[PDB]
Amino acid sequence: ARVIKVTTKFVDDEQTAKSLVKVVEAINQRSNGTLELQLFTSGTLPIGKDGMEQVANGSDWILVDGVNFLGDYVPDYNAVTGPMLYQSFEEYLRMVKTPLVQDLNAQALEKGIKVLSLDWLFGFRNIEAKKPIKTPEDMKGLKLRVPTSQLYTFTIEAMGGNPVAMPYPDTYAALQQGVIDGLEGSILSFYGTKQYENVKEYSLTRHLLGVSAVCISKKCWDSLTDEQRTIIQEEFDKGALDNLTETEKLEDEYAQKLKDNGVTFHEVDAEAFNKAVAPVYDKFPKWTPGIYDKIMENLTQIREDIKN
Ligand SMILES: O=P(O)(O)OC[C@H](O)CO
Ligand SMILES: [Zn+2]
Ligand SMILES: [Zn+2]
Ligand SMILES: [Zn+2]
Ligand SMILES: [Zn+2]
Ligand SMILES: [Zn+2]
Repeated sequence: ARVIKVTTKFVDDEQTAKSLVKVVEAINQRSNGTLELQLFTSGTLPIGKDGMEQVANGSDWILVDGVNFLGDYVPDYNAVTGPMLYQSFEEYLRMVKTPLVQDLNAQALEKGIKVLSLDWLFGFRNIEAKKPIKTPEDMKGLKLRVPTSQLYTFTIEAMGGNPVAMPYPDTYAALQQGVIDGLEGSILSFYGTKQYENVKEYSLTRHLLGVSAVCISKKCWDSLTDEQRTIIQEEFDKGALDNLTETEKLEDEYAQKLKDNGVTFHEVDAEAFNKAVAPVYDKFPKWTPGIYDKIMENLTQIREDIKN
């Protein structure tokens, strides 16, 4: 039986990790004993940059982490996941299916990474701090934790704050010791990881979309049989779907629990933050020329169809 390590940042309480358990269950059983996927959560195995380096280098390894980690190999990914880019899940889910992004998946395959899915949404990310934010002026001074990614660092700097890059498992201690003053993330993350025990003011900037890619090494993928590739693809797709509808169901429920734990939700000057992050799109030289303009062309098209 072929052992494949599935590694992820998500703690056991988070929806993504709950969905991954079902996915591994199903894949292992459908393989009639030929595959043994093993799920490692909470960053117990390498994640982010160290995780993807394993995928890219041919390991028997599936990584479930941000789309931004694909971008260290195929730069255009960070543009497709830009700040204030999407207003809804459906906008992103459709962008992902365009030939523009399917081409990105193939550039990634040149690099040793087989992208199985970009559909593992977990929500729009907001400020989790100790003061309300209405404007970028308010952000001034705050040491805010960001994921280890240029896109997140640049975005938060552009919003007025001082980004401090670290993997999520390091956040709790950083908050306890005063190294950081807050962080950012979606409702499901906020509640799932219980950060409301440390920070009570939640400001709705909706700056980025929290979204995981699911990636397996080209070398392992190619070495499998046809039936095994079918089973793995089908089950991660069914998982993406489970994860998505659970996320849509839980956001409302969780926000109410967050309020019951003394979290106050704050509205933001949307127009201001929008003008504030616009320079982030001019901060990546390795993007293919005109990528923002082509993204916008699809996004505009996608929006028209949604209205109709
Ligand atoms: O995207 P991250 O790195 O901030 O982590 C979000 C997860 O919900 C935390 O386990
Ligand atoms: Zn566990
Ligand atoms: Zn089961
Ligand atoms: Zn749809
Ligand atoms: Zn307020
Ligand atoms: Zn520009």
